Amino acid sequence: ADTIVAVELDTYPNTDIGDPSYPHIGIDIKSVRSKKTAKWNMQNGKVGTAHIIYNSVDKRLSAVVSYPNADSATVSYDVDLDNVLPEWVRVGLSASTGLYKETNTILSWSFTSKLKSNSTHETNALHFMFNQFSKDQKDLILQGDATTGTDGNLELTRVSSNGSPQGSSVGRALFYAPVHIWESSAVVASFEATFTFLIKSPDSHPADGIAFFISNIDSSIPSGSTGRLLGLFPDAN
Amino acid sequence: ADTIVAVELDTYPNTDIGDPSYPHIGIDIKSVRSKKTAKWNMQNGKVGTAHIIYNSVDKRLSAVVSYPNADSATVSYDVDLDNVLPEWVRVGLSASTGLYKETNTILSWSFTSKLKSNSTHETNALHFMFNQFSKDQKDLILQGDATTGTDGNLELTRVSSNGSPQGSSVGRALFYAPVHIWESSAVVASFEATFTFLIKSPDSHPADGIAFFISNIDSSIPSGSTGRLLGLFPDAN
Amino acid sequence: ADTIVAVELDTYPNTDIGDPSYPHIGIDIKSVRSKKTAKWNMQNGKVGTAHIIYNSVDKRLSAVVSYPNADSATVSYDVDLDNVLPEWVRVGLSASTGLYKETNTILSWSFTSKLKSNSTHETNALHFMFNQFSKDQKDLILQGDATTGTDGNLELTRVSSNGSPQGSSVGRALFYAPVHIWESSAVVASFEATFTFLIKSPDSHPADGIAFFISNIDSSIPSGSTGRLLGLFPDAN
Amino acid sequence: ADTIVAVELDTYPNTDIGDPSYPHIGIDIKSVRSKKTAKWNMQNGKVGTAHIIYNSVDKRLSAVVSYPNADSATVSYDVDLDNVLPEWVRVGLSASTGLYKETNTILSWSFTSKLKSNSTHETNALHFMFNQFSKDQKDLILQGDATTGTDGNLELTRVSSNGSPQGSSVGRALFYAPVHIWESSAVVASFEATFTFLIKSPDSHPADGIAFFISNIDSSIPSGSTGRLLGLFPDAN
Ligand SMILES: [Ca+2]
Ligand SMILES: [Ca+2]
Ligand SMILES: [Ca+2]
Ligand SMILES: [Ca+2]
Ligand SMILES: [Ca+2]
Ligand SMILES: [Ca+2]
Ligand SMILES: [Ca+2]
Ligand SMILES: [Ca+2]
Repeated sequence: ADTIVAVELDTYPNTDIGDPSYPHIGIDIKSVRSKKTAKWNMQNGKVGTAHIIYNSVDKRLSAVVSYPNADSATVSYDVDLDNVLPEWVRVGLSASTGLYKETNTILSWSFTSKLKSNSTHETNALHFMFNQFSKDQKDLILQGDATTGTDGNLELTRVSSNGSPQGSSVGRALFYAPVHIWESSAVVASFEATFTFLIKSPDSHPADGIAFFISNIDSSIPSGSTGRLLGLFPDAN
Repeated sequence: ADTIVAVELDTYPNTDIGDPSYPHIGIDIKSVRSKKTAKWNMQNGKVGTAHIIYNSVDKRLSAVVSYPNADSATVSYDVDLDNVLPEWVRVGLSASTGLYKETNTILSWSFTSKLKSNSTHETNALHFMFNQFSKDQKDLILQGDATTGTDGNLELTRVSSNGSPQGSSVGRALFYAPVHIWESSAVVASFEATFTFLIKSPDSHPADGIAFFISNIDSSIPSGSTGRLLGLFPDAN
Repeated sequence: ADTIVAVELDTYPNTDIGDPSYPHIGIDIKSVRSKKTAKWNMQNGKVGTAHIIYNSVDKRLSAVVSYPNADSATVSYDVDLDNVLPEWVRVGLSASTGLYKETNTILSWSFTSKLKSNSTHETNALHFMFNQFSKDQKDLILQGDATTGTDGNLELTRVSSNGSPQGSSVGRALFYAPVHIWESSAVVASFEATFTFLIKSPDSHPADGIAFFISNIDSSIPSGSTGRLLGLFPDAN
Repeated sequence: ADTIVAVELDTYPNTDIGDPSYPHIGIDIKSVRSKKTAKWNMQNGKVGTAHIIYNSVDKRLSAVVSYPNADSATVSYDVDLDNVLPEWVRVGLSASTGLYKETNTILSWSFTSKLKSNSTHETNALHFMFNQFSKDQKDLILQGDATTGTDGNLELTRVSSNGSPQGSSVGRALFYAPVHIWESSAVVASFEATFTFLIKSPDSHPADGIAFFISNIDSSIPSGSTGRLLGLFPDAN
């Protein structure tokens, strides 16, 4: 049903569905089998940052993930999103846990979308920046187990009172207003997203990951999308 | 019902309800009887620009209206919006015509809302910029007679095919996502809005005006709000 | 000689020159005797944030200083900077120590200056953001004892190798490009500055303070401006 | 001497030095012989817009030129600017005329430069926007025949009183503050430039072109760089 384009931060290697033998970042185009991946030296307990960029001139969706005092991981993929996604979309964050677990804490999230026309000084733009999430965040659509306000953070997956991450959990957060990614007169369309996250787990093999995604406006969590499916895909096809 | 705060560009003087004997700009706080006004040298057929600013430190809502090659009109009013508006609001543009008419064309509209916390580097923000409106503008809620797409413009009030403005019309456009104007930890909240408009009428006494407003999220056009009520207030009390 | 407008974070009370009997924030207009002050609950060793705003409509220069988990201090002063400062200025940060000392560490510094004309869509702007200072920061003019690069920070005053603040020190940092604060066709001019700082001292009565200032482009540190004069004024008149 | 990277809007085809047989846009890397070009349907007398983008992840310098109501021209080139340009540079606009002439009027110019570190929330940025140039633009370095203020525009090349473009002219405008395009801890560096221009000539074969360029900070107009050399290169090698 849903049309998904996502940049996944996959913490658990499911070699059976294509994942390499280590934590990695990937670019999914309508499938959990990333069309491109890169080795990601994930750090349990540290706060990392993910930057995602794209422009209609280059037609290259790229993402860079980093941790303070460490080398970053980068992954690019040539794709024309006008040929994949509809005109109006909704952007969001998703995460899941399965038998193995982890906290999927989002500490901040910014996003910028620009459509420049052939007309003189004619730019349309949308930009949001969340550095503090409140208990009643009305400009966010929360699905599944996602909640706001706990320490001013976004918890994508269920976390108990003592701070322990629960398993078999799945949650997503989408910005309220639909975003316009294509125009008829647009000479250049672009977008950039940034978000800091904290993945913490008492386990040695944490699972499953966090993903920034772009889907159709009426997108909802597919049934049985916990675990390796990251709350984005209905199956591993 | 609705809580309204608005900056009106009133083209028709209704001396009976408090309006001075000339076109003017005013600041309305829950009443059509502006709590403050300034003489506005309106120009039929020219494109003007309105800038609206406010910050929680100064607690002063100010607006400046200008036309190219002309002196501007300015009006300020000391008001603490935390004591007037709820935490979550929706911003928008409204216009109306009555026996006398005019076109209420919006050529562009930008808005910025910032909430800075006492935390280090903790800003929440929302910013939108419409320089080109399309026929299916999904991130706008259109009410009454407002329509998009005609020449890439927003027509707040009904306009016929030949370009002639209709009377007894009323329309509003609100940004889709609710805006957060107050926090508990906020040390400074601010917002600024800018919009260009074209008021054209074949009449010598055009009516009624355009208004940028901020209301509760479920705000709708009150019954019989055409004419002097600007599509904002149910009565002239 | 120099024309100075400054927002001072005064840590040492010099009751003899007008300072109240406690640490405070003040607004100086060509004199060290603040034309307006507010009690500031300074915290030794904590990182604080100062926000400074001004717009030509309100003609009110305001500043808010805060620390995480604490109430903020605010101070405003009605002043028309067009009547005080020249058309072109340079913005900067200054600090000093005297018999009593403190570190005057600047961890970040952003600044935005806007001039909006009566012309349609005619904004001139300058915006810089320093979150990391390098050893050779070419877009900054360093005067006195100010240095960059140490831990990616700006040290306005001299600090020894072991991290200890030296006395009788004075340093300033100015952005390289002159800023334009007034136009002939401007309908609204505004600026906002933000900077995080760390004041640390082994003493119980730290001195002297940090100040964000705006002066004429060829401004230099006046002789004997260490101590209470904050590196801004030649005398206490 | 000078290290130049430029995006040229070449109006006159000098087939002898590599230029195709028509007006075109090109990307020059230390040579007037563009390493990549695209057909440009130049329009005498119309105002066009040029957008230039680049990011250190993609390592692709792209430019899109357009006119209202027309299809745009685009050209990309894979190049790592860290391997071509020094750490600190100056950005600018240049133009020239020779036997054949044209006006090289710049109506607006914006530029954004960002350096994001691996540190949490650590962005350095510079952004300037000129929509109105004044007679004494202190934040611009003008070289050759470039002048400001005439109708609030930047005239890169000499124009007489009656509005007629002169030949054998050459002028450049550089932003005052040096820009930082590379860091040691940077995970992503990017920049985008936009400028509107008006090329008008009474001739059927106008010459020579306008170029947005990035060079070393002490860059000056090379001798005999009028005509086909665009005020950027000393020779056509
Ligand atoms: Ca996996
Ligand atoms: Ca994977
Ligand atoms: Ca009226
Ligand atoms: Ca009125
Ligand atoms: Ca003092
Ligand atoms: Ca003082
Ligand atoms: Ca040529
Ligand atoms: Ca060429």
